[PDB]
Amino acid sequence: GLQDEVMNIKPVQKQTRAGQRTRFKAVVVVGDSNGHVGLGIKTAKEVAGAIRAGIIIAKLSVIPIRRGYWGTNLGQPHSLATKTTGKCGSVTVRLIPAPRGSGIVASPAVKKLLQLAGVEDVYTQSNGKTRTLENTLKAAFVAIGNTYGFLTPNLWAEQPLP
RNA sequence: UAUCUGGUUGAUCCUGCCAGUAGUCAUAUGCUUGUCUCAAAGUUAAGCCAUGCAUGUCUAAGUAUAAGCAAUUUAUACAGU
Repeated sequence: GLQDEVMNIKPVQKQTRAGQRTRFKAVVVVGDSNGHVGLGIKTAKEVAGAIRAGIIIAKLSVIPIRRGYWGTNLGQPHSLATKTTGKCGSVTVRLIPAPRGSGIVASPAVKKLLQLAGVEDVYTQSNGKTRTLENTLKAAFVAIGNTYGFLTPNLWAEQPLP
């Protein structure tokens, strides 16, 4: 089921005549919890506009992930596949699958990517600068997925000819 | 298996130093001061030290205080070898 969960805003000050106006740069993470996530950021005048702008554009940039059973475990049960590192600016996000019962251990940016992907038991690490709007979230989205980042290892054999 | 924030700007992103968040100490100081168990308690002048105490024990190593000889002390059923 599609869950919209809001991360944060910054109040973006623009200098204009007589005084400043505001604009809001909103971050909303979409996900299914079965095995899809969604990245969306856009701006607007008000907070009420910016949230809706981040909601809709996240449903374009939908990423499948290999988690869960189809029949047999084609995705890893309640965890990520392998480990993946990924840079995006002066920012790195690193990942590791955990055993079951651990729960979702992560930074508050990457946490709502993982739980809305359905990924329960993981440890998650960032290093360096953490710039939450842009860099860590972009880095985590290119690290977590199937189209980006992870491969399972079944699809690795399916793609060549046996 | 490792999550950073604030301060150089009109604003932004880097570089970079500083300040703060944590855990710890034979502890010390301000303040308040109600208990217990366990553990610890001169880091400075290996500086100068009063007084009392920290090193003794055996008579089971011997003559063997009879036979013979001064004085004093202790023990007993009687000898007290």
